[PDB]
Amino acid sequence: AMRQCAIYGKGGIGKSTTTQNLVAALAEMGKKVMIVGCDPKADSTRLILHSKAQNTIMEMAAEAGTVEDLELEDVLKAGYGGVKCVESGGPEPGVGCAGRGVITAINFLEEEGAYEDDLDFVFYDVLGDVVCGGFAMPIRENKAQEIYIVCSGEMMAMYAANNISKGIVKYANSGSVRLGGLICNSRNTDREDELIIALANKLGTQMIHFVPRDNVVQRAEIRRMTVIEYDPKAKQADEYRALARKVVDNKLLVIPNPITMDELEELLMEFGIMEVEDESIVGKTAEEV
Amino acid sequence: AMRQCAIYGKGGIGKSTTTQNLVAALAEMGKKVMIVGCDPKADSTRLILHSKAQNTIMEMAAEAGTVEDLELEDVLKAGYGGVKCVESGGPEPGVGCAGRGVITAINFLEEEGAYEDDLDFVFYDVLGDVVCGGFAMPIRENKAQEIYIVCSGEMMAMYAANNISKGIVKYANSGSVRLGGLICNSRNTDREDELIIALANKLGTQMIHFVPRDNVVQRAEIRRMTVIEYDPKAKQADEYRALARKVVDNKLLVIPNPITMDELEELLMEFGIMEVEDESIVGKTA
Ligand code: SF4
Repeated sequence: AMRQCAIYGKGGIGKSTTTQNLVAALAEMGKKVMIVGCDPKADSTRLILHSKAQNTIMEMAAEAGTVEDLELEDVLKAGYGGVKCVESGGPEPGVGCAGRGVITAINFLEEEGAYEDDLDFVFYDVLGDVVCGGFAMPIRENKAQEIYIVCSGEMMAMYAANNISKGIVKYANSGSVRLGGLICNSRNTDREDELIIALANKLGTQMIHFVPRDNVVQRAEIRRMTVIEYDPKAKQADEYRALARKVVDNKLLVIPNPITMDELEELLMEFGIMEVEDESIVGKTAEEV
Repeated sequence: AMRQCAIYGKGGIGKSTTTQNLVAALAEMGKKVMIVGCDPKADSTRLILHSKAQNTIMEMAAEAGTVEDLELEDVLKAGYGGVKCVESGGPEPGVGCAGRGVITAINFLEEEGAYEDDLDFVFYDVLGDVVCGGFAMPIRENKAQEIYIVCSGEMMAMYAANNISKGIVKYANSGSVRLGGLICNSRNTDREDELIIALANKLGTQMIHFVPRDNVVQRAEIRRMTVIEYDPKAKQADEYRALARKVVDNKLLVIPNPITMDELEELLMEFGIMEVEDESIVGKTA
């Protein structure tokens, strides 16, 4: 039926551009999609709308002052490929939980049954810098069944992926939340792909795709658009089509096996990212040794 | 008497390293300091203690049933310069507020009288990727009055400073929590110091110090130590000493003026970070 997915990832590594280019490729495939951005900043839909920034629910839930009031023309703007783009926004720093913007928006959308109105895929675009009750909501309430984690060969990105996995673990029984795989957004780090493949193996999942750096992304980004609509004949455009088809045809939805800090640091060390500590010189000043 | 401070800032920009290096310089300087780490990850004290990972109040609380049994000598360890250290810890990922461990830590350190046993400064090392719940707690409950924000010449690091600054405004009349300045953790970017001086001035504050990048930092860190303890003669040791002195003499404690995204983007464009929006080029790439 309609598939509900979520792309989780640490911020600062192009996750949203990947989510958006991913959904664009899906749209070109003739798939009906909707993006629910769950990022406070709200950049999960600009590339699809060619906008500077989309209006969030929170912002215009402070205009009419009451949670439910905004047919979808002011709140749910459809853009490229028929992809419906929505933004949750977040509350003011210090005003209740920041996941209030998320928890709000779904109910509101389930109230307009936007989920039932001709849809094949829904992708919540969520940040994983903090995996707390607020941001794990889509998972917790069983709102997102297929999770895909965007990460890079870096400590925090991999730490964030492990924590998202822990949160998937926690709810794998109460509902049907499952990890579809890891998406590595290359940051031009050596053995990055092999590091993520390794992490995929350890977590007991798969690195469903390696997204390369290709300046046509930054190029199309400036255009406030995806690499797909920009130049569908770009070599990078094919990487999204590939990822997209693996997502569509993904049978592998697992319950992850998180690793310990040692295992992670272990991984990071054998791939040349983290320095191996020399036990002897620990706590010795530069003059002593 | 004791000054309760907190270093706020987004993750991944070298904040905990800057905090421990500043605290070591303070201790080298003769000051009696306590660091209360508040990052669920718990990495705010290892350089002071030359440790693998300090056991967090949360990990322990989960052991002897609850936080009532916990002993203070098991929670608070002292290291270089006599600096005392504690790690709040945090709940398991996805279960409740990620930053709640602070409430548990503060309440315990309170009952145990930790704050009256010879302390000149307390520094909560708090994350600021989001400013809500347990993260905003030291501000909300008036637990730290002097806030210093670590940031760099990057969009997200700047955005977090602004939201943290927003959090301070919100609790203005709530207590005496004020912003004491921005600390720039250089990322070896062009005109980075200028960029932060620009934002601090826009905020109604000061860039209290620009921390340069320097390999001596990693050389000290690989040994689980601060630059002050590892190489006191280093140029970088003086930088942390300068910061320490200015923080100690700081008198500028204000209620910040949160800028807008457009202003943010203005500083970034203006300083060689973001590019000016071309326009014929938008909407219909080719
Ligand atoms: S649960 Fe998360 S979103 Fe909510 S207040 Fe806590 S840290 Fe913030």
